Amino acid sequence: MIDVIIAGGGPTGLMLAGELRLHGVRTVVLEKEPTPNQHSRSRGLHARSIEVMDQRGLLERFLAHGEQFRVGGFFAGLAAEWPADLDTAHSYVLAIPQVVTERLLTEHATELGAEIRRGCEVAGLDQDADGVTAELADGTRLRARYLVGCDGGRSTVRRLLGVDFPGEPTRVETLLADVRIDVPVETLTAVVAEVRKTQLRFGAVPAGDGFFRLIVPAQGLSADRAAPTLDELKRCLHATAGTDFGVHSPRWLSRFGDATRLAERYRTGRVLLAGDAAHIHPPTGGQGLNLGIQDAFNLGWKLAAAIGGWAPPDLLDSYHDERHPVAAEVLDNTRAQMTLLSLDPGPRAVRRLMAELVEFPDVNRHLIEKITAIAVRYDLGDGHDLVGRRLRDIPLTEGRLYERMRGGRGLLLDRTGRLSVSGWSDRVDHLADPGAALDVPAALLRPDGHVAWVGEDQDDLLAHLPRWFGAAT
Amino acid sequence: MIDVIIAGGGPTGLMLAGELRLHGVRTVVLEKEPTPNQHSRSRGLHARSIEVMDQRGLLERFLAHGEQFRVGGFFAGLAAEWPADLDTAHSYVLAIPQVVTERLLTEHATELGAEIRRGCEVAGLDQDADGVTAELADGTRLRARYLVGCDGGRSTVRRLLGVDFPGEPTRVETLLADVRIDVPVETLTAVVAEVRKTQLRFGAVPAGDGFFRLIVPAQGLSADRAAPTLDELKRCLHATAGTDFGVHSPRWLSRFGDATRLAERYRTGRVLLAGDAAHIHPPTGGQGLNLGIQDAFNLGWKLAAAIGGWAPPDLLDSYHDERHPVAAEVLDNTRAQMTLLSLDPGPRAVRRLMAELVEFPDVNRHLIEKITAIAVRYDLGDGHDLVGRRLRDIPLTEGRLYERMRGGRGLLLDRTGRLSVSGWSDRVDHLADPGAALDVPAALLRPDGHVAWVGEDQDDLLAHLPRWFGAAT
Ligand SMILES: Cc1cc2nc3c(=O)[nH]c(=O)nc-3n(C[C@H](O)[C@H](O)[C@H](O)COP(=O)(O)OP(=O)(O)OC[C@H]3O[C@@H](n4cnc5c(N)ncnc54)[C@H](O)[C@@H]3O)c2cc1C
Ligand SMILES: Cc1cc2nc3c(=O)[nH]c(=O)nc-3n(C[C@H](O)[C@H](O)[C@H](O)COP(=O)(O)OP(=O)(O)OC[C@H]3O[C@@H](n4cnc5c(N)ncnc54)[C@H](O)[C@@H]3O)c2cc1C
Repeated sequence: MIDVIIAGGGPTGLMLAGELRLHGVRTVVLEKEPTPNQHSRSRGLHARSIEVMDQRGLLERFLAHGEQFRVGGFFAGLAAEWPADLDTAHSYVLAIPQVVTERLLTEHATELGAEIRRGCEVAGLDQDADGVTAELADGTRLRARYLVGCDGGRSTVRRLLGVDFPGEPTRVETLLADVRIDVPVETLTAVVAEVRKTQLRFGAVPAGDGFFRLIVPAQGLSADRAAPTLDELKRCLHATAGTDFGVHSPRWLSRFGDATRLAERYRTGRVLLAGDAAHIHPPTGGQGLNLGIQDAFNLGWKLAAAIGGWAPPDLLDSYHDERHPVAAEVLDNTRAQMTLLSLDPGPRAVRRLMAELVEFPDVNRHLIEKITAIAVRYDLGDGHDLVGRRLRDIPLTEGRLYERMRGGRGLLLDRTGRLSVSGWSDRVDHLADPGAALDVPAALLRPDGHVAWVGEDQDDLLAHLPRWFGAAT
Repeated sequence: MIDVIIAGGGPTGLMLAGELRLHGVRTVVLEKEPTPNQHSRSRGLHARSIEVMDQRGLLERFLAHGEQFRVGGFFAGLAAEWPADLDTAHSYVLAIPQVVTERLLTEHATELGAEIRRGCEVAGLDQDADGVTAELADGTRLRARYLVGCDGGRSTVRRLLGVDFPGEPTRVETLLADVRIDVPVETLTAVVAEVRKTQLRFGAVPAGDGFFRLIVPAQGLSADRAAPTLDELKRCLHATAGTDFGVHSPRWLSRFGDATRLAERYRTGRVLLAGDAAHIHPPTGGQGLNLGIQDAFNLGWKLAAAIGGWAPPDLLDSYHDERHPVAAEVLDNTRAQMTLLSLDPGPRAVRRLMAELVEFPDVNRHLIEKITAIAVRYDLGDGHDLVGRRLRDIPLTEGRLYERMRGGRGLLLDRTGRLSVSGWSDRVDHLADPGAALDVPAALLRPDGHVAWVGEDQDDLLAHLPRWFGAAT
């Protein structure tokens, strides 16, 4: 029997598939497209995702396929420098196109034994006390214990579950086009800089083969929501830039709206949602793929614990509880960034103010910690300030913390010489290293790297172990 | 002959009148209303104005008539605490009603010998190479050397000069009403707090005689711009608060718009503009009266120098040059604050972000330094960071710096034991005090307290003296 079916083999589904396979969960990914999508949305990973890749031994291959940037501009285009003191060992943006990210994640899930089935479109579902059935559009059916809808912003699974998707509708649309041009790049660049004085929803990024990615505001809102024609792209370039640059030969035409919507329940019985299936928002700040990877990283070890039979009874519900608030904050911060890009005089004045404020290092750091997700803190109810936050990478006596996390178990980082995870050692590794560079006596880490407990008293540690790791054996 | 006619005896005109009388300028204020206005707009003075009053020996009487506050909320209502480290010796808001401010300024101008003429409405003007004629609406005429329009936001003088008043039109109107209510104050307070969760353009402030000042958004924009009726106030209270509180017996009804307009030229020959006559904007942050007092404080000693015959040829033009940019920044910051009060979801998201940022002390300080005008810096072209800024009050060996400024002359604060203002001592006092708590060798202060020069070399000091103080005698 299949343990988990994943509907959708985008970055979220593929990441989830890898996390599940770490625990020997039998995982089948049903991806509707017969061949990988060739057009990239995402342009890169942010620090929390880069950390996550390094905790799973994937960072070397991501670095080998991308370029590291430390530049300003990630929060609503607000120019700065990169913050000097961001609290991560991975303080950069990894520019890497989404197609490449999906290739790396695909090759990793496949090598861990996930079964990826392309050309398989989930059309229907049926669940009961014991499992879930997925019905494919070709009439075939698959049974598993759980089903996770990782099937993007127009998720079939979300619709079939009848999960509400409340939020703000699209009010502002933007065109995206991969096109050739008929002006020299220096001419394109000169005009773009003049426009971007005021309209920051505009630009042109070379693909390095003579094509350019043009971003240009739409005129109004479209009834269809269909992709724009070349004719509409030209009208929009004329309106914003005063020229269409002789654009021709499009190889991709797209439109995106600024709606911010969040699934009301991430879990419905044995079916969950993750990634764009659970939340949509503007690309301002480059956050969605990152958010989805982190959804998968939250969910995977929990679902694995439930399949393994040791998950405490509330564990799976803690996926919604922790991740739904996080997405709500991304959605809000993208509403704020879109307002900072508005040409209306009030917003332009607020933008000038924000430009003054981001010269303060605390502000610049705050906005980038927000964007890059390194300061996410779940409410795991304790006082100690580290509890609920992920722990950054730190040097050990030999090596580093993230090197020890590649199995995806919990980890007790113990500097006291005195604690013990006996009873849970099959689920929690004991990293007994007084030399570790972390100024607490000990920290219990969940498999997602978030701190569940900080302290130095064995009895207290025994009290917190079952919450995340179930019963002693 | 009259030296200066001031059109308008509001706070700006009255302050200007006092500054001029310090120098024996013959000053006549033509105020159109026969009796003082009884309704207050302004609720208080900000730190730069409080400093200015203390440099002119008026602070004791302002403090005796007002209440000192150190509370958050002055930038778009963003709750904080008052910033701990604001760079002023006068770190507070002086709550004092505008009527009282005008009384104090009137009694001060009158005691210095300004001639205030109430019931005198400027209707027309005529200037030539030698002077200006003001024509009053009763057909009488007065001649002076200069005329300053201090005649408010619908300035007659600005209109007669044909000075453009460009900017953003009113898009958002607010009602103001001094009314009695028919609910207990605790009920009023409870509803206002519920509304102010989201609508911060709403409130109710007791006058202490059973009347309340109610602030409530208008519905739309009015064609007349006329004062609202009680009926319109009720409609607006119902819409915003769900109740009109039984408001009755209005003693004042007003409406104000959010237009931001700035006179294109502060000076037209022998006629200048100051105060609301030169700029209008929202009351967000409580800045207009303050800005006007500071306009007068910039202009007065300069006009006095021109009347006295020693002003360098560019001096009077430096009023426009210095003060026009300052007003432009107030106008912009009020556009930003109004946006932060908008109920639209984008602005609400930007407001939540700003609420996070103002917890950083640098941000809170930055916004309050902006509001209170203490960080205004004129471009007087040097490098030294103090040049162009006002100098805060500082302790002397005995006493304090602001105690020595009450004559309204320049002031060389010299710690070196070696400098000299000989040649200019009738215009610049030499405060030779190595014990003064200021970490520069010496600072030359203009009569408005702004630093013209910092250094320690007599020859260099001689080079900068004529720019502000004319030729040696
Ligand atoms: C213009 C733009 C730029 C962006 N830039 C960035 C960025 O720089 N950084 C960032 O982090 N994010 C970025 N994003 C957001 C990012 O692209 C998405 O958040 C990311 O694709 C979400 O991945 P996902 O796996 O959840 O969903 P998707 O990538 O949509 O994948 C869903 C998968 O489901 C398959 N599927 C759909 N229906 C079914 C079905 N019924 N059965 C089976 N399979 C199905 C689809 O074929 C697809 O492969 C950007 C978005 C836009 C529009
Ligand atoms: C609701 C509200 C609240 C505010 N709160 C604050 C605050 O807390 N702090 C702050 O600093 N500012 C505040 N302001 C702004 C403040 O009231 C004004 O900036 C201030 O009144 C400007 O003074 P002024 O002397 O330039 O003009 P005004 O006070 O308008 O005075 C102009 C004078 O000119 C006279 N006049 C007009 N035409 C003629 C003519 N032809 N001949 C002769 N005389 C004439 C008028 O009678 C009047 O006395 C607020 C404004 C509003 C609407």
